Amino acid sequence: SARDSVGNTVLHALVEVADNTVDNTKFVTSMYNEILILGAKLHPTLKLEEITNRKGLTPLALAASSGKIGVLAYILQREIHEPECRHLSRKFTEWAYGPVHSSLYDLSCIDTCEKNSVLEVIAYSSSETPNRHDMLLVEPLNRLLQDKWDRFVKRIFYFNFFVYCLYMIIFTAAAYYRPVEGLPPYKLKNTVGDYFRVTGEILSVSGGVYFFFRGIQYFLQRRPSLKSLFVDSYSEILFFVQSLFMLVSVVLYFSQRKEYVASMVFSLAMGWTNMLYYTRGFQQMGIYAVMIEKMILRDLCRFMFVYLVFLFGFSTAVVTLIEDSYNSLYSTCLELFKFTIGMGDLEFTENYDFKAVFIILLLAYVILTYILLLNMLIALMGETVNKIAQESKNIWKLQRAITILDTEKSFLKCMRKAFRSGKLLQVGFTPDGKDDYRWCFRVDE
Amino acid sequence: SARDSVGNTVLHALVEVADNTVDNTKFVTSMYNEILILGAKLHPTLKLEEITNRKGLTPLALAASSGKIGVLAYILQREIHEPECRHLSRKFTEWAYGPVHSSLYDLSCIDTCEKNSVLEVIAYSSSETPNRHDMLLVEPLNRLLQDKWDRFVKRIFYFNFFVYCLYMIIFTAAAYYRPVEGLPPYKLKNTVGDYFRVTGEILSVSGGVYFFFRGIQYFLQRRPSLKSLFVDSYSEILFFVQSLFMLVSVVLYFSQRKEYVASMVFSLAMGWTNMLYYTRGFQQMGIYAVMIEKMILRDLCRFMFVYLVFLFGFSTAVVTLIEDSYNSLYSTCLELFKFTIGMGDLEFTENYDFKAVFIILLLAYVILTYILLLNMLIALMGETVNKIAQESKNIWKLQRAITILDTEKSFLKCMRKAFRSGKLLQVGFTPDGKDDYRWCFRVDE
Amino acid sequence: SARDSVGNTVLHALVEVADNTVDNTKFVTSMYNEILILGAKLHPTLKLEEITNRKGLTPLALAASSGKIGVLAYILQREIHEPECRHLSRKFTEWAYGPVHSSLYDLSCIDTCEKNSVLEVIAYSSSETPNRHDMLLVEPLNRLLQDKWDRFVKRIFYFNFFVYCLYMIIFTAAAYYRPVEGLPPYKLKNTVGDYFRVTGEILSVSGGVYFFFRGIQYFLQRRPSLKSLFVDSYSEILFFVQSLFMLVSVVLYFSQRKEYVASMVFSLAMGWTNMLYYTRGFQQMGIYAVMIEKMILRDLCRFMFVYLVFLFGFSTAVVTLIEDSYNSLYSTCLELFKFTIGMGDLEFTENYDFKAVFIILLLAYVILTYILLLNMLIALMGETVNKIAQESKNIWKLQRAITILDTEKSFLKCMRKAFRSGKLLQVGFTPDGKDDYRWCFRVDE
Amino acid sequence: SARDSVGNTVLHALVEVADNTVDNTKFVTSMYNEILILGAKLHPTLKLEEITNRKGLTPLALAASSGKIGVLAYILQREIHEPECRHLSRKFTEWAYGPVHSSLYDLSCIDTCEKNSVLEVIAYSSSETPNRHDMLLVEPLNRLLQDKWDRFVKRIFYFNFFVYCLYMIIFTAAAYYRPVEGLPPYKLKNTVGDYFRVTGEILSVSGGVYFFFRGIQYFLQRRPSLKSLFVDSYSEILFFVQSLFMLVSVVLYFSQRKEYVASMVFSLAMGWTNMLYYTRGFQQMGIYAVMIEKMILRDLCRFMFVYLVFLFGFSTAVVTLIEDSYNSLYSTCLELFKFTIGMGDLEFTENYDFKAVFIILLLAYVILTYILLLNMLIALMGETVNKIAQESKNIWKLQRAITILDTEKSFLKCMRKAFRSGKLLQVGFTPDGKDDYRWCFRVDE
Ligand SMILES: C=C(C)[C@]12C[C@@H](C)[C@@]34O[C@](Cc5ccccc5)(O[C@@H]1[C@@H]3C=C(COC(=O)Cc1ccc(O)c(OC)c1)C[C@]1(O)C(=O)C(C)=C[C@@H]41)O2
Ligand SMILES: C=C(C)[C@]12C[C@@H](C)[C@@]34O[C@](Cc5ccccc5)(O[C@@H]1[C@@H]3C=C(COC(=O)Cc1ccc(O)c(OC)c1)C[C@]1(O)C(=O)C(C)=C[C@@H]41)O2
Ligand SMILES: C=C(C)[C@]12C[C@@H](C)[C@@]34O[C@](Cc5ccccc5)(O[C@@H]1[C@@H]3C=C(COC(=O)Cc1ccc(O)c(OC)c1)C[C@]1(O)C(=O)C(C)=C[C@@H]41)O2
Ligand SMILES: C=C(C)[C@]12C[C@@H](C)[C@@]34O[C@](Cc5ccccc5)(O[C@@H]1[C@@H]3C=C(COC(=O)Cc1ccc(O)c(OC)c1)C[C@]1(O)C(=O)C(C)=C[C@@H]41)O2
Repeated sequence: SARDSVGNTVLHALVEVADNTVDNTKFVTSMYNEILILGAKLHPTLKLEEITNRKGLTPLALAASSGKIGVLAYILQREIHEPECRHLSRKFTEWAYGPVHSSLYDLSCIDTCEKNSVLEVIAYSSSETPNRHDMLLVEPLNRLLQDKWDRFVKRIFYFNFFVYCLYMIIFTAAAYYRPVEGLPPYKLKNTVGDYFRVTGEILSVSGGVYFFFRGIQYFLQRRPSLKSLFVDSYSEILFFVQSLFMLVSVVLYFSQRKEYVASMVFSLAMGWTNMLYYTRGFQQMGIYAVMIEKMILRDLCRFMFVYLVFLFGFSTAVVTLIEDSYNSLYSTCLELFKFTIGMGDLEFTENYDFKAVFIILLLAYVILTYILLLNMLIALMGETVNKIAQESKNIWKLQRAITILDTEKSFLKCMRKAFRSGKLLQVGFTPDGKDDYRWCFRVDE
Repeated sequence: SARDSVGNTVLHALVEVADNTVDNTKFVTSMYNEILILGAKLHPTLKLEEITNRKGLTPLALAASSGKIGVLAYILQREIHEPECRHLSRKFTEWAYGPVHSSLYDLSCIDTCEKNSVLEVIAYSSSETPNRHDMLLVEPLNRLLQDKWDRFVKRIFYFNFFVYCLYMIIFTAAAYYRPVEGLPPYKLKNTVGDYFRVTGEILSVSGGVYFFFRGIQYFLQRRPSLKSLFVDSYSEILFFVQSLFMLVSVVLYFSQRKEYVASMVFSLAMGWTNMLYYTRGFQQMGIYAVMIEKMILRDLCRFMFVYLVFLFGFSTAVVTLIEDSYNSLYSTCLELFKFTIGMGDLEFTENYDFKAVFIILLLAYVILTYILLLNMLIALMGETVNKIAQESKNIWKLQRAITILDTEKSFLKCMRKAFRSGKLLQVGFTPDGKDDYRWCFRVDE
Repeated sequence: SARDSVGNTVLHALVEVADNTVDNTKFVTSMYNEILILGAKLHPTLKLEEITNRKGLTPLALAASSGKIGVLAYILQREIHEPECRHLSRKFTEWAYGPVHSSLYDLSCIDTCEKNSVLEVIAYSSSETPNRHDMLLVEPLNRLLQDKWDRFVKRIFYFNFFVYCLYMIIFTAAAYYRPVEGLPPYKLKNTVGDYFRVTGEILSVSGGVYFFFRGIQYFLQRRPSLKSLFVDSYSEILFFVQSLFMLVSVVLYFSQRKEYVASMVFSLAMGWTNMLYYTRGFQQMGIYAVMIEKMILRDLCRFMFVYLVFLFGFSTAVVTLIEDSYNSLYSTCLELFKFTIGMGDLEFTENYDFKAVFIILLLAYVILTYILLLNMLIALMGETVNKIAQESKNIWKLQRAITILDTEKSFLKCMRKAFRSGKLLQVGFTPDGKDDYRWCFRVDE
Repeated sequence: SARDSVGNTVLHALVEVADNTVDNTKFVTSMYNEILILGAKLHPTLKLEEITNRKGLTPLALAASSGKIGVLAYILQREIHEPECRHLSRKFTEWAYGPVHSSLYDLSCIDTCEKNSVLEVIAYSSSETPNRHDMLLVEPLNRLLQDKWDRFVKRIFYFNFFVYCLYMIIFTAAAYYRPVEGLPPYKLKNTVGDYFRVTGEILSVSGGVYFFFRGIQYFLQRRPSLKSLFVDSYSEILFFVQSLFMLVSVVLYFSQRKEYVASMVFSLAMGWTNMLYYTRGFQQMGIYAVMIEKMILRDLCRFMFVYLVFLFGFSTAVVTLIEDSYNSLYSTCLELFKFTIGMGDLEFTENYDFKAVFIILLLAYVILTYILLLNMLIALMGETVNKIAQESKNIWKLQRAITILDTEKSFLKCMRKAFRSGKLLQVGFTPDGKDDYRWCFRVDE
């Protein structure tokens, strides 16, 4: 039961030295196996893998968190059937048929840990985990998540998506049929239309408060950092910001400001786009939402900086050039923006001098932006998509895993009765003269 | 002549265990050689391949249907020239020249089977068959398809395409010169122009009925399932829907509804587009038609969901924002759609408050859809084509095979004289003192 | 001097059996060595390589023509320095330094053959020649083409390009300042402007006649076939068609038809775009002209068929739908075309019924063409360009070779004094007691 | 201390014969190591590496300049610990831990050489250097660049970028609020607004003069040639051109010309665009600036030639065709340009005859340019990016290196206190009884 200065034991050290190469994988797995067996023989009373570091991470949890696929895949699929060693086996084989094995896996601290489980550390990783997307392909995790999806989570997720659709329809109806008199709040009339509208407004604000508190719960439970605040937590941030716009709309509504509409429409717009959160977790249709997240966070910042540099530079040049209607910098910025959307006039004003200078500026602007910068954006998108589609293919599973964990955490029964299988003695051997059962889960493959 | 619970013999089991890898192919090949020789020696009177499974599939038909290209390539190119074994040979070599062999192939259950032939099961596969595109490159099948194409089917196909062109020209003329009086049906006038118009309408409806019954015949013969209804049968579904629009147009025409025009134009719009069906089967020009069938079935659903989520979200936000002409959600949806086609005004109304909110909403919509989502679609399509052009290169041949089989099934002569080859005694050895001929087919290659 | 049943020599058989694979290349090389040595020993009086096949091609010319790059590379780089074998060597080494060799090559039947040379057959190939792009990288051919380029051809080519630019400027000026009175021809006034205009017209027609006769000379010398008329001869066809439009313009001008303008502008348009012919042969800028040729001949036919099917189908549907401006099929075709160029109105007429049907037709047309068909075009172009840029990189050199051969064939001095090198005795050994000189060409590489 | 016929030492010859292949790397490395040791044994008093070639380049500086990455990596990472040989080692190992080494590097002639340092030659290369992108990843150079970045250069660079932002804001404000009276210069009024305006103008011209003299200093220090003037020096050329426009604006302003505005706006349009120079050196956002540089220098020339050939040809054809408002060639050129930006009318005039000819010309122009040429540009850009993204990844670091060297060279303190580390005796052994210290630099890696 040795420990290091950080508080971790030797098995954590074996995890850390991993780098997921073939020879490193062989070395680390062999050292893990041998040291664990030796620890069993010297101290059969005390298990090493139960020992956490100062961060409360077991070697399995550290291997999962740090993105070590060789180590995690070894540990989760570690079958030990030797004398005085079976009692630390992670999995077993009941039926040893040729094409198919009826393996049984111990799910201790993989679903329920009460500190942090393998699924929890994988799904709630910091996004720096190099193999988190492929880490769930490890047999017990893949089959466990698929089982939990089909068992109860699929229905709950579809119900939540349906309810969100109802919420957005109600919100859209309540906002669309908003009153057009001045100075809110608006007195209710006894007509049924006002009762339906105010019910819609109340449900809209109720959903806003729900998402607001859900966002707070997420941020408090996760405590993310600014450096990775948007790289992770993107969907939760968008839902939280939607709720923020809803609540600012409520404040302005009861503060007697027309500007409540200014907030409400944004929330409404955000609300509909937030339906893409529910498309993630579908392999067929979730690709676009993941790519939108990735491109907005990664690619849109640099492109928009360059594009705005071009647009502002040429807009300032043009608005300087003209003199007298379009003399504002805003109008010129909009006119130069129109070229991007294929609606630039290319002679939008005569009130100026030096025709050649003006047309040269506009031609250079459209060549640089419309013909060149946009096509360069397309080229970079083509390259990066060609590289990352294979990653999005697994971001599917990763988001489904997050969904499963969130559903288990809520669960709406005030209980954690979400276990799958196991009612009989599992191991058949202990260092003592007893037997143990640790939530055996069967995988036929 | 052992059998299993489904009724299938050991050869079907040898097919099922295949996975088209090199070592597996060698294993199944060797097992086939051993079991066939044993069948010859123990039961020369009993054929193994004639045995069908529960679904009426022979081992050859199962190998073809299940997409086991290695096993099928072995079986169709199986040359046996050993004592007391030649009688099970599938092919022979008459001329053993250096660069070229005059191979001779058996066509039993290749074109005529009376249950289901190799060409029938390959062509009418469920599209999940992993090797359907490349499976027809197996030498006897490729040569059979090319031979039957050049011999009879090429002329018949071009005639059918020409007749369909005549049908669409007649339909276009009859619809274009429709009368403009009220309340159909319209009385035939004695002028020759109206005689031609009514003849064109009659031929148009006649072709509609023809395609309607052809669609019914297809659905009854194939019995497609909902899960694979569109990935297979796409062209037949489109022709059937065209005919459905034509027949609804006829009903509305004789039901005294102007709305018949609404159906007729759709059928017309479908009919010309359905000419792309005839474009498939030409290696050069078919590439778009195939791609269209793919891009609609795979890419359009998800893209249109995301695009409509963005469009509806920002459209309902904008229509909420404006107040007073454009106040309907439909008009705002169209105005925001116009940005996609490069015709968005970006100031299409002044009737609102909070100009900053309105322009921010429109700019965000433009960036999310026009710049990001459309270019993302382009990126994904580029990646997809980069991956799938090599498969389209052969789905050309697959569609030509479907054309050949349909032409043979119709054949319009009240006969089944559609065999490919064979006029000479073939085998040279039987376990009895006789000889056999089984439609010998020559391949000089 | 062995021959086959057709009368071609065994060397021609060795060329024909080649397939440019490594083992085949080694086999044919060894057979060439053996047969050439045997020819030297048995019949030193008569050389094998001089004997032509039935088509009048030598084995070197056949190897070049048929695209057997390994055989040609072997032959042209064949150094033989053995007893009683030097006299048939193709090349030598004067300075055998480590990093560099001063190789010396025989140019027999490389530039001057009087039947067909290696450069002539490579440059004037059928475009199916698999290695024509890389075949000119064989050391003596690449060095000779570069030598001819730098020596005299580059100046002549740039002079011709400059003169063509002058011709097009003159043609543009003469056409731009055409008279606007009725019923040509136009009587000259004594003003200087008319004299300059008629001089420009005379030079324009003179250039037209020049290009007409050059096209005829090309077609007579090459005798291209319809199946490969455009895959080769594309630039010459375009120049010929330009000249045809010019001559039709002349006929209409003197036939008292205003329609001469209709022809002239087409020639003028072609006359400018044909400058891209001179762009080929420059590595930096010749990429676009090559790709325009390739895409028009390969990709534009099928894309335009599919696009016109969509456009015509939906245009006919829409023009059927509307009733009463825009009621012609031409106007509707133009309005639907405008969507492709980002200028579709999407409500271009109110004179119709069934708003939903009309807008559904237009939206479906937009999605099918503007969003899908154009993006599928882009995807296919991306794929094919990713595959063929490496071939364009060398068709640069191929077009330069064609330019060099054309310049030699003209040469503008009434002579053929276009030899590259050699003024000294070359071989040093003959089967007789003499010595020979065969245009030695030196390469320091 | 032997030399060759050029006067360069044997080590320069060893550098020249390198080609960065593995076997060549071993060959040259072994010969270099052995000859250096032999030089130590025979002439320990005189070092070989310090000796320059005719161009003033040491073998290290030549290896860096000529792009021989293997030789440079070996030399910079050359450790010798043998008797009478360790005194010429380039680096040492202080701590020989397993996963990490505390290497110690000698920086002689890496930052300061007084003829040519490694950083100077790499950063100020001619852009033909094949390995300049990856050459800075050699351990001591990468660590030096990162150290100098974090130590003092990062703050100085961000300060300069901030000051340039302030300069452009001041320039934009001064130009935007230019007076609108006639005939400059404009008399200064005593109102505060005009004092701020004239202060902004003075600061704008001051910055222009600063950038003018900085450009002159760059061109004098580098003395670039026309053939590589733009592939290198691109940013410096753009800053110089901005300053030239500013100074021409000053001359016209004091020359009593309104046309000063024509220059000033260009400088303004230049200046904002030149902010992209500062995006290089940030990995995330510097990709677009590098891509735009490469695109403009490589692809834009050929694309614009082909595009302008098409545009001018069809504009001349159309302007010839029309007759009577659009009759100028400029107006027709603009109308045909509008198709490129998605705003072509396709019936912009009726003043012609032969509508079919006019529309055919415009449709052909659209298909050739809008559909084919632009999408061809997209395809080529996609392929280009696919190949060159890996180059841009390191061009980031290369431009950061240029920034570091420029900051050290200017440094604005009248001092050169920009050394990294080293205050103790370094070598520990010399052929004499002495010891030496040469700016020992530590790398823990
Ligand atoms: C906090 C992030 C960074 C974000 C929040 C708002 C402001 C947002 O602008 C962005 C920045 C932006 C602004 C304008 C155009 C593009 C991007 O992108 C998102 C954010 C961008 C989106 C588009 O991305 C999505 O919401 C789709 C989505 C994909 C995957 C998901 O997991 C998801 O979870 C909800 C949502 C939609 C907006 O919320 C929206 O509808 C409005 C009016 C602006 C978009 O900021
Ligand atoms: C049943 C399928 C799914 C389909 C039937 C109709 C409604 C269709 O809309 C689609 C959905 C759609 C609607 C609007 C835009 C794009 C797609 O696509 C096809 C279908 C889509 C097509 C485009 O695809 C093709 O038919 C070309 C084609 C390619 C390959 C083939 O083998 C083929 O066989 C006929 C046809 C044309 C339409 O029939 C048409 O002309 C109209 C007005 C709508 C198109 O539904
Ligand atoms: C004979 C060929 C096939 C061709 C001849 C004419 C009709 C042409 O239309 C085409 C078909 C066409 C029509 C409309 C749009 C695109 C293509 O393409 C070329 C041909 C297409 C071209 C574009 O291709 C080029 O001429 C550039 C070029 C590239 C490489 C070359 O080696 C070259 O040699 C001259 C020319 C320009 C036109 O001649 C032109 O300017 C007009 C008015 C129509 C074009 O027919
Ligand atoms: C000397 C070069 C070749 C150049 C100088 C001027 C004329 C320039 O036109 C170009 C040619 C040109 C003209 C019109 C459209 C595109 C390109 O490109 C640049 C040059 C092109 C650019 C766009 O490229 C950039 O300057 C961004 C940039 C990227 C990377 C950098 O390291 C950088 O350093 C400042 C700048 C902007 C202009 O200076 C500009 O704002 C105007 C009005 C024309 C552009 O000439």
